[PDB]
Amino acid sequence: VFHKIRNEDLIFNESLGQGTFTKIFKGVRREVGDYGQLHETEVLLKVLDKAHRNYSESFFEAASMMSKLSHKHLVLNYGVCVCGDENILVQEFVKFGSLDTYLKKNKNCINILWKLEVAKQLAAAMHFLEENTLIHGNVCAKNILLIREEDRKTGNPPFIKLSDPGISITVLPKDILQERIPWVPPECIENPKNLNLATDKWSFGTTLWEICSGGDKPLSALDSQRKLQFYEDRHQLPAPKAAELANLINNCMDYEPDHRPSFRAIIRDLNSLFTPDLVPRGSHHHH
Ligand SMILES: Nc1nc(Nc2ccc3c(c2)CC[C@@H](N2CCCC2)CC3)nn1-c1cc2c(nn1)-c1ccccc1CCC2
Repeated sequence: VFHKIRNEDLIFNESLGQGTFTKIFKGVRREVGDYGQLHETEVLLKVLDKAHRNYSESFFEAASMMSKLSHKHLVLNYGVCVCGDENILVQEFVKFGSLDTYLKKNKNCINILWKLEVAKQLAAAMHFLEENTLIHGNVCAKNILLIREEDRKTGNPPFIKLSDPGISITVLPKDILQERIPWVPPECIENPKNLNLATDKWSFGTTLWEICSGGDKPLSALDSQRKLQFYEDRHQLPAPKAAELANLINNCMDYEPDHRPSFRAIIRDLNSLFTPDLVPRGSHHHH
């Protein structure tokens, strides 16, 4: 049972963007808070598109996953609005918005440690889900939200959260799934109901690619037919210049689901990259 928030206690402000079958708005919620004090809080209002109301059950059940879990890297739910004929979730408003937009705007000022920190934080969230045997199913840079920017005055890192997964791929049309290549793994295009924990390891690889590519969208130049063919031909994404991160991307985007690495191993690989290696590559041989 979601906490029910009266529409009279919600003010809908600017559009903040859109997801699959959804639109998001910035809102203000009026509530009685701790100590009976009336407060106003910024909120995210996520509205299921009128043209997609048949997915309402999957829309709410996906958000309920994050009501049952509490973790510092997971977006908070506040409740649902009794907004008449509208299916509307009231969630935490993350100040700096989605990571894909942020990476694109700030691609000049983001260094490798920033990227490693964000990737390690996402891997920490995903290890928590893995340990709970829960499948997200929609890991992408758009669904990663930036709580706080890096503070170069102190060395403090950025801080991210992962959003709820939205409507499950298990109910989505094939045409939608094809457009979601290469986030949706190859085995889930024809049979999305076969998704498993290995699904999220593939998508994590794609998301790490996004992080390393300044918010480019992989394979955006390929139409749906050519995206399908990319999987038929067993291609990998183009390597970022950071070779060790290219290796991790590709290890996660293994066409064999059972060979994709655990999130514990992913975290280990990321952690190792924080320590500089000043020995020239290939020094085991003398010329
Ligand atoms: N929680 C949650 N806060 C937020 N803040 C947010 C979103 C957009 C902006 C801002 C904040 C302000 C910053 C602005 N910049 C621009 C440059 C300077 C300032 C950018 C605008 N966005 N956001 C969320 C976002 C999504 C899903 N969920 N939440 C989502 C999850 C699953 C399925 C579908 C969706 C819907 C779309 C993605």
